[PDB]
Amino acid sequence: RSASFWRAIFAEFFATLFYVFFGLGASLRWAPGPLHVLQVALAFGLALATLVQAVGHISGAHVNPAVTFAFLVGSQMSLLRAICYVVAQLLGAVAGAAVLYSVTPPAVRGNLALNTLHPGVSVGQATIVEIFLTLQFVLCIFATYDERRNGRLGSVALAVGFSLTLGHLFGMYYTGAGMNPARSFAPAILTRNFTNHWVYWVGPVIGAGLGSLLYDFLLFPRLKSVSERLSILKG
Amino acid sequence: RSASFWRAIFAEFFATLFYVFFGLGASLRWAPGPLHVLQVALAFGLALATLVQAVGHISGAHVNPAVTFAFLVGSQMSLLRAICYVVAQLLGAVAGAAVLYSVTPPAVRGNLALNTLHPGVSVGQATIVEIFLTLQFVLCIFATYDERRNGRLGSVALAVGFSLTLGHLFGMYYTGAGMNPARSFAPAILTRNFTNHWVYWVGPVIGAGLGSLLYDFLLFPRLKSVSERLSILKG
Amino acid sequence: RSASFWRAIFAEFFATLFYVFFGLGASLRWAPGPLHVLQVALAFGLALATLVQAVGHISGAHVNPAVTFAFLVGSQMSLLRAICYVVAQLLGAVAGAAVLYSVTPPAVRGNLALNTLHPGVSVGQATIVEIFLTLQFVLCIFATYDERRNGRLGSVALAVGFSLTLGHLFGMYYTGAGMNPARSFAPAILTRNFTNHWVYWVGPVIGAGLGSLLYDFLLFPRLKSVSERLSILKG
Amino acid sequence: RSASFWRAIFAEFFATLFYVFFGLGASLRWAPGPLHVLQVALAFGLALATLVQAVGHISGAHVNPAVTFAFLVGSQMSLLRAICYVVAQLLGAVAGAAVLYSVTPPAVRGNLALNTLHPGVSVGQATIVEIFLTLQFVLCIFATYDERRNGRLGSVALAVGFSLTLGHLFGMYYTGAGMNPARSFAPAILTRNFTNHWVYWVGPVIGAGLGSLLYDFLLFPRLKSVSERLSILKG
Amino acid sequence: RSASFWRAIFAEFFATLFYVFFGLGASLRWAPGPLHVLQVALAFGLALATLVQAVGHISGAHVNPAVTFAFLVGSQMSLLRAICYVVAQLLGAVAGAAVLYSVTPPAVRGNLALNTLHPGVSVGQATIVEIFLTLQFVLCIFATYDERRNGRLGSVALAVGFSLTLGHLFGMYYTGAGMNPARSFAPAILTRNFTNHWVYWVGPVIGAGLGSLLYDFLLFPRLKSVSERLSILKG
Amino acid sequence: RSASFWRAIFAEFFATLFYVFFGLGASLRWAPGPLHVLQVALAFGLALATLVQAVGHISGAHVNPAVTFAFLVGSQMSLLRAICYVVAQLLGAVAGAAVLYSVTPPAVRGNLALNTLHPGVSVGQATIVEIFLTLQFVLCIFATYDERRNGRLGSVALAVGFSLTLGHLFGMYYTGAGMNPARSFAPAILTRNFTNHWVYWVGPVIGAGLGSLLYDFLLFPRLKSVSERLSILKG
Amino acid sequence: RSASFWRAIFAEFFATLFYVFFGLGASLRWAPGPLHVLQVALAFGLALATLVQAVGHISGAHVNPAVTFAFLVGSQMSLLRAICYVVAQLLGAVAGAAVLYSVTPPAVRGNLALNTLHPGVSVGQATIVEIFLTLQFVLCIFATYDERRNGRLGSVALAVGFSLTLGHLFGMYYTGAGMNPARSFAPAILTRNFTNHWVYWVGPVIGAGLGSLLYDFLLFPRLKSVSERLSILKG
Amino acid sequence: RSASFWRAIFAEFFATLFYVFFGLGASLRWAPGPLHVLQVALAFGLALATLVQAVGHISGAHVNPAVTFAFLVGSQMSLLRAICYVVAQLLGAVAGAAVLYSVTPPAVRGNLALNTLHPGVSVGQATIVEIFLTLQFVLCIFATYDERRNGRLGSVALAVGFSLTLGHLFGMYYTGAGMNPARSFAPAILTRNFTNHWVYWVGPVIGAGLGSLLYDFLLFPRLKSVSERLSILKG
Repeated sequence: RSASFWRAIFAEFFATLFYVFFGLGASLRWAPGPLHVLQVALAFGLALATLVQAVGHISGAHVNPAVTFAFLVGSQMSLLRAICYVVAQLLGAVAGAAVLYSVTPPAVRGNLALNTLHPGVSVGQATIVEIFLTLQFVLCIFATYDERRNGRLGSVALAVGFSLTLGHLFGMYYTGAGMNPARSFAPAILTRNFTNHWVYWVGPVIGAGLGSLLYDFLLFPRLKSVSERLSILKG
Repeated sequence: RSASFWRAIFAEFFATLFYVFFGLGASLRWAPGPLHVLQVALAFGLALATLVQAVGHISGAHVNPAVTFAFLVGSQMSLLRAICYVVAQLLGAVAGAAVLYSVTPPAVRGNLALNTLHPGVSVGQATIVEIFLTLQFVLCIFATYDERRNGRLGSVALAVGFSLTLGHLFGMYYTGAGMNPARSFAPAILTRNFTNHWVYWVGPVIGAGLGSLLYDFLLFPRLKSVSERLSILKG
Repeated sequence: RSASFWRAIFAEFFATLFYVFFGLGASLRWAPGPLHVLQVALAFGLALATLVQAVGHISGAHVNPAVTFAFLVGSQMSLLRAICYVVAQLLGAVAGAAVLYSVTPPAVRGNLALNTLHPGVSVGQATIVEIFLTLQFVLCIFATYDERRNGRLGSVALAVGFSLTLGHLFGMYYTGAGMNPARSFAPAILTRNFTNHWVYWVGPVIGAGLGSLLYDFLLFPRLKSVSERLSILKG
Repeated sequence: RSASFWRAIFAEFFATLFYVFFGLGASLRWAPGPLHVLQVALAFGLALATLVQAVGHISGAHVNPAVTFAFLVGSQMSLLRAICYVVAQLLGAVAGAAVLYSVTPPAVRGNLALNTLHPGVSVGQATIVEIFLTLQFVLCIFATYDERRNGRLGSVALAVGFSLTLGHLFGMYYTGAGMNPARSFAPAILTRNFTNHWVYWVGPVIGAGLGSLLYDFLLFPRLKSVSERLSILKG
Repeated sequence: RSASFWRAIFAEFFATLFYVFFGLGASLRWAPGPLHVLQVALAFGLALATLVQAVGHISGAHVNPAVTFAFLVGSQMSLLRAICYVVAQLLGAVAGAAVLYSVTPPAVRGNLALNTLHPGVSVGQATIVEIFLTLQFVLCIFATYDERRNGRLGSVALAVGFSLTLGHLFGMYYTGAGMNPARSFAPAILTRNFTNHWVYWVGPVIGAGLGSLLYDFLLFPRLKSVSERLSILKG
Repeated sequence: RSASFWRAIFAEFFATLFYVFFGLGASLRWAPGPLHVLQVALAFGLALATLVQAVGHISGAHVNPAVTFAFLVGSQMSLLRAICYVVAQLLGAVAGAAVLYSVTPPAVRGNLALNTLHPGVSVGQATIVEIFLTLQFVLCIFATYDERRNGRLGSVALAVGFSLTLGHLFGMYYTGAGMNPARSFAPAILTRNFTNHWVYWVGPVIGAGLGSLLYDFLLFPRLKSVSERLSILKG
Repeated sequence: RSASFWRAIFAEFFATLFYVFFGLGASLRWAPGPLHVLQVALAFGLALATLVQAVGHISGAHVNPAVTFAFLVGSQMSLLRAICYVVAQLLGAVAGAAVLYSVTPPAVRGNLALNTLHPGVSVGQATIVEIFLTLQFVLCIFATYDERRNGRLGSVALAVGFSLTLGHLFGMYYTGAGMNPARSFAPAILTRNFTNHWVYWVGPVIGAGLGSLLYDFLLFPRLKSVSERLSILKG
Repeated sequence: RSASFWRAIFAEFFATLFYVFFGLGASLRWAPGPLHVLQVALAFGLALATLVQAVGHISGAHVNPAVTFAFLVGSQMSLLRAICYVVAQLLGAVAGAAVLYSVTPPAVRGNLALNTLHPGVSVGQATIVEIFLTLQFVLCIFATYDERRNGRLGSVALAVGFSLTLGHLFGMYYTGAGMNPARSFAPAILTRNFTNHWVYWVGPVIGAGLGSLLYDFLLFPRLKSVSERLSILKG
């Protein structure tokens, strides 16, 4: 029972590793002509849509650092397990960024698709955008998993896939698509470049927390015990 | 039981707010090259597809003003509850349009994607187009929710997502994509500009009403009591 | 019971009318720049994907003339009911083509997206292409509806949507996308132009028949009575 | 019972034949302008998504040679049945490549979309890319079919469709999209051209095997008997 | 002295032959993506700019049938010599169209760039456009050659090159670029297709005549003898 | 001698009429894909380059209202003759705009290419841009005509053509290309729309005057009599 | 006097070296989106236009191997001097191709823009195209230099620039632009690849010879002594 | 005579100011779609082509810092006059960069078109490219002005215009177009950013010096006195 908890860490490590490799790989600058924004955005989404199928089955499939905290603040996971996914995700993000670098040609690779802030957009406007991107994403994942609802949501994994597709397509223009610290983290480190890299952690975390609370405190509450459930933290 | 009815108003307010923010945000003029019509259209659809998952679960997820009336004329909702969603939607539409404005750069924003009538297209042709766009959309949402059918419709929420994708892609060319008063409403007000803005209310409302009746009076009727069901209006 | 059979004819009439209006409308020549082939193809698919949800529930949702015959040759429908859908579809196709014409500007409309044979492609090569396009489409729809399989096919209606997306995207290049007589029929008549218009009827019909037999005589047979089932023709 | 096993070989032959015809047909060089990478990639995916619906129902629907071995190494199939699918797939791949050739015009066809290695990319980098492309694809198909999980995966067939869409979109740039020996095989033979054609067999096979083991030995094991199950090989 | 007159006929035959081969060759349908209108237009211009250098030196370099008449009505050439250039030009146009056909692939060639009238544009609007296109072209060539002006016009041959570039770029949209009967003539005959082909002869001839008179009767007259000069017709 | 002065007015009327017809005609909205800015810009230039050849020979060839004043302030023309060209130009501009309207289809024509101010650009920034555009244009035309310099300027008319090409290409982005009141004037009147239309008169006039003085008072002065030359105003 | 002849060899060596470096450098594969054919074609032309100014002044400026022979067959140069330019050109072509290789990134460079024969085009059709491309080019250069004509040809060097622009733009599609053995030679050798490389030598040489004779034996002969002039060969 | 020397400094100041304003202004990031490389490159060329007409007449028109030194090393100018142009050019470059900044919107402006080194290209490869770009440019300007040659070079100013067009088009890809310190200087200072900014000074200066010597010591020497001419330095 103890070791089984560890496999989930692998699912999260491999899932994120693949997530960063395919999507960040999709960004690679070789589009000067068509607006690859349709492509890159579409790539992150299909990457996430599929990972959810292989990974989520085993355990979670969060992949996104900001999204994991959403579940923790969501009150339904151990504080340690939360920390386990974040480190598995960051390392997973870099493991992927590391390989993508080795495989793509010099002229092809630039900063490995480093989240570049849009000329006109200011730092404050960039944060709010990140706030809303994750809020919708988290709100989508939260409902999708919500057992309470049997209904006919259909491909719950595919549902999440498109939800992310929306965030990136839009996010791509304002803040070079973010809504995920892992995504922003790998390019900066694997290419010694840290600038506004914090707005990316700040918006998604606030967004995730905000988006998480919105589903609970309001939208679709847990008709049981709020104070009692918060015991998961103690194990 | 009384207050619970109010949360649904929030679901509709937040859903529409997000709906207008992401899709209208997608339109922003920065495509002069590729035909963003594929993008913008695709954006409104994924935005709607996802909102249906988070919002619909709690209550409705109509988002579209013309679509809400379809349900009311559809005979299965209180007249007051209908009015509650429309105001929640319009305000939600503006709340989103308001934020999108603050975040996008000056050169980027124009009229915040104001539904501009296509050069050649006349006002009459623009209305019929709006009539058909909503009719198909309403007809799709109506069937999707129709409990009667168990079958294997699959991701009912995703189904609605693509249905709207079709309306906008086509709508984008003739009347700068409409089929939703809320979508048309936010840009006009948040950018003091009212022109043909009525064709947008006129076509979608007629379309919604027409599309709603088509599913009932004909297609797939309610094998119970038509006169008896109309009692929901009285509560 | 007698009149109820007639409503199905309406579902097929409205479904096709909408099918031709949205997809053929999507083709309209105003893309000289991006390769609208991605768009037009994508449009026919979403149009079909959605119609299946509203229409199929009530009855069939074939929409495609060649596809209806597939079911008839498929041995599971009355010969008269088959004829009823074809005429409902052709008229539905024209009803849509008629309205699309009235609404689109002169410069916009050309031949209303008349299936133009590709310069190099010969008449024989154009037929085989049509043969394969419908075969896959019919084979997809046949399995989708096959009750025998409970499984987890998921959104059966959405499944059909993409299947058609494939046919049109490919079909668009060789024979200006066909695989549907109704689609080919409306532009030719609503714009007095008949040329190779037969290859379109010939390939899809052969394809549909061929594709239909493949699923039965081989692939997934009906483990019951082949000779007995053929009694549906007599009613 | 003996002959029934043979029909599965047909499902695999027809499925692959169609798979190569539609996707490879989509690649045909006539895009010099838009970045058909979005198209071609999208085509292979919808082609696979749909085949899974018609073919998988009858038996398997692997289509991909490297993917079939994944199931064999996956320990749950007869060694002979595995060999039966590979030959049915290769022949099916060529049967399709053969027809595509006859139908497309001379100027249109080049090498029938022969997997051309990207200028800068070296042979070693091309292999690793192929390794990761198939690993994710196999891992996706493996989970999708995994009975153990009832859940709400939704359209299991559509899920696989997008998963492949990701591999090709990315694969298209580095190694002209591979992740499938059959896809790489048809163009080389139907156009006497063999170069680096081995990297394609090498990466997908390693990837498939690697991806297969990852799901078992780790991720989601078979809580029964590993040594006992390996008896399927003996029949 | 008699035979020398004949060489001029060759200069005109070869000049036009090359003119139609390069420009019409430039039109060939293989641009679906970028707007080759910039290309095709640019091609006709450089083709004309250069021919003027090799051909004009020997004799004339009119190339354009409508332009030759401009000089004849311009009062400064024998009526027979005028007829000699027209037949040399038409044959030259076809000689070029004939070879272009033999060399370009089947899929490439369509109607050999047959002047296709623009969907919306009516026959009357198409004529006026042709009227203005040639008027400016003729007016440009007339001044360029006008000995009277020594000045510093510079590359008189290059001047004419761009003047034509303007006509075609604009002409390309309304009437698939015309302003030259020879250009319109070759595709129609070398591809049995005659439709509105007369508007092309009608507009350029009227335009040429009109443009010719404008330079004389008004703009820059011949300060000598108008009635006396008209004796060139008699030899 | 008196009537001869009048022909110059015709040269200016026809020149401008053609100038507005070809260039404004080039702008017509049908580019959504490629960046017609290269085209439209290129069109105005070739249009001007050629007019200079036919028109300038007879008299002036200013075409641009702001440019005519440059010559008047340039001290070398009668005040009345200056007024004669401006009215001939404005009427000429409209005469052209009038015909362009009648010939282009409804869907094609919008505002007849009305100088639309760029979203972000403010009114003040739009004026300075106009100031610099005309200054360079005037400075170029001034030198070109400057008899004093024999040298080898080459095609003086072609030189002016490209100079204008630069102004429009750049001008097109900030203020929808202006640098010419006539160009800005025709669309506004022929399509009842006056907005910021003054910035266009203000910048080019200031620019022209400023650019004119720069060549005289500084750059290349008139080594004769400044006070004496100013007598041309008195005739 | 003896050594001075040698400097001309340098002018030809440097001219060609630069010619191949800039134009072939322009081809480099990084355009997948816009149709760089406009670019690449335009590049070879400006490269040639300018070289003619620096190089031609000193001696010749042929640059093109096939073009040099045109002058030799043109009867006006020593047989040895002809051989001197060809070797200076080939070496110059490689010297340039060598440096371009060292400077461009791996992923960027492919075959260094190796003249790739167009899919559909056959070897015979590829030769005729090359025949006509050089004929017009040679005919243009021949007239340009022809002292006999004083006239107002204008920028003789610029005239040649555009003439070549035409050949390459057209040539680019059929035979990946050739009309110059040097251009075809450098990529093949600097990238061990020889295929159809002969059609390139065959067409341009035939074309050059043919084009050369056309200007003499016919067009604009040398009204002096044909047999006497052929003495230049003897010195 | 003393003050007259100063006006030349103004011609150089205004010329460069305009040069940087128009060309750098052309670069502004708003092309993501078409390959503005054709545009930006074309802009710098027309900007230079025209300035040469207004400025060169008065004095020089060098505009390019590296080009001025070419003339100084070219032995035909005072050492002080050389220094006067460089400072007039740098200040002129900034004066232009300063205004361009104030006028373009925030979102539009980025780094004001700061010469960004191409991902793959290394610092050494970037220098050689700069070396060759200026060498050809200087060699072109040198010949153009060379009095010795009367001939028919034509529009000497236009000749220089295209020569630069070539350098920038090519230069744009490798080192974001340089070949001019002034061009590279303005963006770095007006946007506190200095990186590899030296390679730009290093390559153009070496190139200019090298290109200058090539025309003298070899190509077309000065058949007079080399040691005597070097006296200009002393005045």
